[PDB]
Amino acid sequence: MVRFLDGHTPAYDLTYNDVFVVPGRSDVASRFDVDLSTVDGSGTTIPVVVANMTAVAGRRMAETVARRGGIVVLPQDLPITAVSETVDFVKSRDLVVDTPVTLSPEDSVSDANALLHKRAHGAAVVVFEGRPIGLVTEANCAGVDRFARVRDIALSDFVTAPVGTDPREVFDLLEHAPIDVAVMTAPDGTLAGVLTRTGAIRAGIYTPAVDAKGRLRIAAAVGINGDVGAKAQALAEAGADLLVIDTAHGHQAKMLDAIKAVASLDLGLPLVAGNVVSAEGTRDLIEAGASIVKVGVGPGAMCTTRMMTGVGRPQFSAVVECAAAARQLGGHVWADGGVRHPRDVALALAAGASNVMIGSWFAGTYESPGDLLFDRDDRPYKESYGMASKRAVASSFDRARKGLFEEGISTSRMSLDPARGGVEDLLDHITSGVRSTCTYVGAANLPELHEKVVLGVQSAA
Amino acid sequence: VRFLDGHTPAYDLTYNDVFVVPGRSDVASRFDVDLSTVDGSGTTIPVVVANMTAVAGRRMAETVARRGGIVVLPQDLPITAVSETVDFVKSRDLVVDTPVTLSPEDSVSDANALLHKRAHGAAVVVFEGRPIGLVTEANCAGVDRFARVRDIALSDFVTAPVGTDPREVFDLLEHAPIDVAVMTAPDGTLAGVLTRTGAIRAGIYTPAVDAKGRLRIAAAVGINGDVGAKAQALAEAGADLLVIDTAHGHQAKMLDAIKAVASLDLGLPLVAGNVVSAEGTRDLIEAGASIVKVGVGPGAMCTTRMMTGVGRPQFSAVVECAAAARQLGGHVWADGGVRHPRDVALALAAGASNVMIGSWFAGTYESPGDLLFDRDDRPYKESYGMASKRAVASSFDRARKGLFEEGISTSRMSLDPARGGVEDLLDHITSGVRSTCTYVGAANLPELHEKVVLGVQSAA
Amino acid sequence: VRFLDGHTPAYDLTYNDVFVVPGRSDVASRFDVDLSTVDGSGTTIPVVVANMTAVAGRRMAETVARRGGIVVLPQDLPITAVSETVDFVKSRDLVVDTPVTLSPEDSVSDANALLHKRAHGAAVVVFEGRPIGLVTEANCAGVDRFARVRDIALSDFVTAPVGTDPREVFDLLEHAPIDVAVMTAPDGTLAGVLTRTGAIRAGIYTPAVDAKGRLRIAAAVGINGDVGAKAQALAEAGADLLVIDTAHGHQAKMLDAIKAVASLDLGLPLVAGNVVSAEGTRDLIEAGASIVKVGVGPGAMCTTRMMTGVGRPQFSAVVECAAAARQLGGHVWADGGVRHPRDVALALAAGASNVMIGSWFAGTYESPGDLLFDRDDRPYKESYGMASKRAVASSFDRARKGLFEEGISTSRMSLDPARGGVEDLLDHITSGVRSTCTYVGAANLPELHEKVVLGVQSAA
Ligand SMILES: Nc1ncnc2c1ncn2[C@@H]1O[C@H](COP(=O)(O)OP(=O)(O)OP(=O)(O)O)[C@@H](O)[C@H]1O
Ligand SMILES: Nc1ncnc2c1ncn2[C@@H]1O[C@H](COP(=O)(O)OP(=O)(O)OP(=O)(O)O)[C@@H](O)[C@H]1O
Ligand SMILES: Nc1ncnc2c1ncn2[C@@H]1O[C@H](COP(=O)(O)OP(=O)(O)OP(=O)(O)O)[C@@H](O)[C@H]1O
Ligand SMILES: O=c1[nH]cnc2c1ncn2[C@@H]1O[C@H](COP(=O)(O)O)[C@@H](O)[C@H]1O
Ligand SMILES: O=c1[nH]cnc2c1ncn2[C@@H]1O[C@H](COP(=O)(O)O)[C@@H](O)[C@H]1O
Ligand SMILES: O=c1[nH]cnc2c1ncn2[C@@H]1O[C@H](COP(=O)(O)O)[C@@H](O)[C@H]1O
Repeated sequence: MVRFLDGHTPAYDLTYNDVFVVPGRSDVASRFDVDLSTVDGSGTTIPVVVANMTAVAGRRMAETVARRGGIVVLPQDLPITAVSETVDFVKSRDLVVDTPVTLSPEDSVSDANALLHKRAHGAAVVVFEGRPIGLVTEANCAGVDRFARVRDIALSDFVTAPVGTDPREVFDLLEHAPIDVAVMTAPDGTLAGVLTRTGAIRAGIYTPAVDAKGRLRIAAAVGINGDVGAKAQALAEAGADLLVIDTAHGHQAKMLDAIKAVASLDLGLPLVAGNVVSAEGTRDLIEAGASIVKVGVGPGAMCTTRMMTGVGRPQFSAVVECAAAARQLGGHVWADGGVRHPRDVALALAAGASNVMIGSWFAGTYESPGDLLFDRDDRPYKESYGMASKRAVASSFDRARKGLFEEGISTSRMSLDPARGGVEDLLDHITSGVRSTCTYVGAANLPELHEKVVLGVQSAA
Repeated sequence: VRFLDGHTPAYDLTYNDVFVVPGRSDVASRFDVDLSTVDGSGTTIPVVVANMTAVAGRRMAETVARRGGIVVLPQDLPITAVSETVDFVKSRDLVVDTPVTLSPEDSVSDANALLHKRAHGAAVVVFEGRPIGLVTEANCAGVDRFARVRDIALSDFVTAPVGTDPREVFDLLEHAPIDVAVMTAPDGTLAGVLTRTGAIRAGIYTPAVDAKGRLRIAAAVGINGDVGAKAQALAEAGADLLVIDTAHGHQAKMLDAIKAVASLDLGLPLVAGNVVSAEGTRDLIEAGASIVKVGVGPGAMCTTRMMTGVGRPQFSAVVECAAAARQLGGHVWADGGVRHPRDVALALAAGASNVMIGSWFAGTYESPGDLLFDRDDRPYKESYGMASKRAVASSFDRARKGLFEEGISTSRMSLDPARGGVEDLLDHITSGVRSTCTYVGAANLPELHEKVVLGVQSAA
Repeated sequence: VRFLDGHTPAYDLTYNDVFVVPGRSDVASRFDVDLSTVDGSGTTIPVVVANMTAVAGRRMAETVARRGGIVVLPQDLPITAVSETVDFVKSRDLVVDTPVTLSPEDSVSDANALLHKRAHGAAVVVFEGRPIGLVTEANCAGVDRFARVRDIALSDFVTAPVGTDPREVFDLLEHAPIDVAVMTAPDGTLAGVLTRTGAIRAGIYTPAVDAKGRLRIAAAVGINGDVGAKAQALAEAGADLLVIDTAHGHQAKMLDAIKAVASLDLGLPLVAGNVVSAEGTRDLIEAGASIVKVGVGPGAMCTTRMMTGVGRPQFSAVVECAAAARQLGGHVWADGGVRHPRDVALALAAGASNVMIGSWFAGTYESPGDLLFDRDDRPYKESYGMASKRAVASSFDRARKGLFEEGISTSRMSLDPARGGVEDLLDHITSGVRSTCTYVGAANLPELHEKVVLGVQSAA
């Protein structure tokens, strides 16, 4: 339960910008003595959930984040065949070794240059008949005819190791390698994946989020139109480890009905529903059958929902109120929206959320589905965009009529960090910060963070 | 500390949030104010230079101590470098400054680069330890940059025996083309320089000195490793004050470190930090600190706050911690976020006994970094943080732990084209604080904290 | 030279006015061309570095001579520095290069600055003459700039004994993370470094060497004072070639100086300049010069032309003077305005035996000036003129003569973010000139001038 400094009782509600954490007496010396695992049934080992947005939640993101202990929620209305293919891909991945970009010897240098940035490894693996035969780097593509063949620029010499080799050993094998990529082989010699020095280190820091079969975790979202029960059962059968019942205004009869319909199917999976920003909405969603309530409605005062409707709530106050209500009912809260810095993750957790959902921030990474773009200053970025009517309740004349008022798709430019270009660099950034918040507070884990935290309010100074 | 009636905000206060209400005053002159501190640091003005490699070099330590401040050498400075730095500072004259020196065989290019390590506007050419000429920036212009210093140096300059009264040196320089007097030892060797402004400052600032009359200096130590052994070595090297420094001072490892150092009975004032709470202040004092350094993420948009959400608005932090320390007979240093003389005055009004300044003083001639110039040819220097040297701590194992460590962030600190030296900043700071006391009716720093009335203002 | 029929313009020609027409060629490969010169300079490529303090330092002299050029030390360099420079250059290895070296106790800040004095991308850390590590620019990033080199140096690096076949060293570096081989003397002390590109260049460029197999170097003298005594001392210090240099070469004081030096019978090639006319070329050769340096105000907008109206378009100047020198068995150096490989090729087509290059080579790592960065953070260095060191020459009287002296003009020469080393410029120049020869059908430089057909183009 949060405590505020004496007298810090503002006549207004609080954003992540309004509050600070006061250090407390601590005997948690090292960041690594903190346990970042969550307690809400999601199965995450770090408190990061990737938002059910097409701009962010693709198969590369789902593999990469779950390996480091987060979970990705697939966007609602992804066709069920594509759900199954995505789940099968993620759940066939190695828990340590990553999936590289692969090239044919007959690919063009131009196509190789474009594909390289789909992963953060800095190299693609040339394969012939399933066997790795070389590496292609960005440097190998410079100053050559963009329609030359990959065969003519690929490097035949690279570090290789059998899949299952200790990450400690792979790390040392790469110490004096020119290219910081080890090509991992299956017993027959075919490609099993890659491991970089930083990937080797991360294996010893992050615990993979895994299902009961030991395969990487993945979640899936459903909107509240149509046959919500049938959609949810299909997602469960496709292999989702967690269902998110998602709508813009969660505190409404159609959402309550949808939760009861999914809960009555007894699918055996944690059920998230949202979004609300009130204790009353939180209670009603839990009593309908959800165990996790997703919290966040127009948290940004200048963002589209607030400027169209006036409707929203400052997110820190929303999470504090909803998490306390959920805690009294045996449930949990996900803080959804507005996260742009590790501070926001730490404050949402201090406020009592069990997990933090991140959307547009993660669009600005190699692993998000969108294409890598470059602005006027040649700086890298990717476009985030909203789910719009896929989060809303719903003749050719009649089609245009209902379509006239629906929300447009807003687009934002999310710059890639030249130093944190991969999502795993953001995860290092986020969890380094949260681990530090825990040491300042005196907390050895996330329950203790929320139990011990002291907060204050600051002015616009 | 007294606020205007009703000024009880539902939030904590930064330096930007508050103002001092003038009071009835009989303190007419700025110079009637006593700026000396009462915390055992020995400073005669309330300025301490932060233990940061970007700021706390030997030129800074000499220059600030002569004007009554003290410089804290950065933690993990190797002990031989500590001894060499202390021996340099403690061999400096109390009035006469150390100039840039040049060999006749140095190049004009090197002379030009070295001139800006001090604020004197002239380097002294020396031969066999004795002054033979002056080099100015104007002497370097329009000359082949690989010409020798001997071919641009001025052989005519004001000289006087070291020990000459600063008033008389001031007058000797009144009609000199170059505002630099070259001071000599009895054997003719260079003893230092004195400018007309340096001579005036000798009459305004009392040097901060040890019991032997030598310039004061302090040294910091982090809480990893053998803190007692490190502190004992710093004491034997001659530090006048020890600073036990860590990002999160309110933790067991810091309490243990204070007790270990205190048990060695080194005979020096012990500073420990950083905290921002009354409880943290009490705990550091009870472990053995006499002075508590206060400041944790005071800037809402700076790295610590944006990484962790952790911190506290610095005026409120200093108010609460100073009051806690004073009940126990201790003191607090206000550490962080100082950018204007107002911040120094407000820290003291809040009850701090001393104010620690870091990045602001990086933008001076005397800081250790190189003088740089931006797109508009304006001078600046980079300040950067101490990072993991303030944090608690196989090649795989090393890279594992190194992954999460705080990176070194850098900021550009512009030099004032009129306050380019740190002593100009000290003039600016102490002129302002003296005026704050005259407005409050205070004749010294205890009276400033006792008599001040403060108010809160809006974002207007 | 032959010009296309009717190409007889009513004006003189710059390097921008002319083009070379391809001829029937059986010179297939650029590597079949012999770029060695025939003027007694001993260069194996037609490049001479100008006698300018902005360019002609010891690192440049070593680096260019190893690739077959020669550097002319600036006039009025003190004879003790001449001797030190000559001794440095003539003790260099003909294949292995001199690296930047560092002490383990140097700062990261100093290491970063020194790295750019060579093009190797790495400095060698030395303790007691022995190499113990390599420092790269990447090693310096993200660490405290006052950390010690010891804490960032890489202890793993490729090493081979001096005398190892360059082709073997090239192979040894194929999978090395750092493209630098540390070459050792028999006792294991540092002898130098070799990179993969340095290994390749050893198979392309023949070092310019004296009869004892040591790298060649030249030295310049102005025409004031005791020219014969100065020339004698330069020869005694070991210069392989002397340059008698003045702004207006066609004058009595220059003729006297050439005769004075010629009469000493020093046994060295003797360059004198500068002139732009057939009459001046004949007079300098008759006075005793073997090589005439050609070039006076070749740029219509540069300082000499804008101050006096005096000069001559350089391509016409070279054509006229080279033809005149050939009638007397002499040679011509094309001095001034070279900015592209085209200019070198056109100078040689015009009949020059060698091409002297100044400010272009200031924008390299190996030039003596410091590496600078412009408003866009792009690397550059400043070239500047020798000014009154090329001119004929009470403190009142000194100021009277000084009032009219030429000021030093300064210009920014940007480094190529790739071709930052002077050897990269030599690759650019000699690749171009070799191509010119293949287009002309010439197997060597005399054939280039004998076979070339030129044309004139308009301003379009
Ligand atoms: N059939 C589909 N209908 C609608 N959206 C889809 C469909 N298939 C995939 N998507 C969406 O396209 C985006 C990219 O999905 P995914 O990463 O699975 O594609 P991919 O082509 O396999 O990826 P990659 O770019 O790595 O080749 C996601 O937003 C996903 O939800
Ligand atoms: N051996 C060392 N290891 C690490 N840091 C050092 C060492 N010696 C000095 N420093 C740091 O380098 C910076 C400059 O130190 P200092 O001014 O004493 O050096 P200096 O070279 O003698 O000075 P100057 O700038 O006048 O030439 C300071 O941050 C200091 O702490
Ligand atoms: N004593 C001197 N007087 C005048 N000019 C000099 C003197 N010594 C060197 N120079 C000039 O200084 C410049 C640099 O010379 P040189 O390269 O020999 O110096 P260095 O200090 O050994 O170089 P570096 O350390 O940068 O490699 C050249 O223009 C050279 O002519
Ligand atoms: O089109 C949209 N409009 C408004 N909110 C949206 C839209 N699409 C997604 N959202 C919400 O915004 C969250 C992501 O917020 P972000 O992390 O600040 O980008 C999602 O998890 C949804 O709750
Ligand atoms: O790397 C760092 N991160 C955060 N705080 C730092 C760092 N280095 C120094 N500090 C603190 O910042 C103070 C200086 O603050 P400044 O005067 O605002 O620059 C120091 O005295 C330390 O308390
Ligand atoms: O100060 C100067 N003014 C004019 N010409 C100069 C000066 N210094 C050197 N020079 C000449 O300019 C040549 C170099 O020309 P650059 O290669 O175009 O820079 C030298 O070799 C000299 O002939």
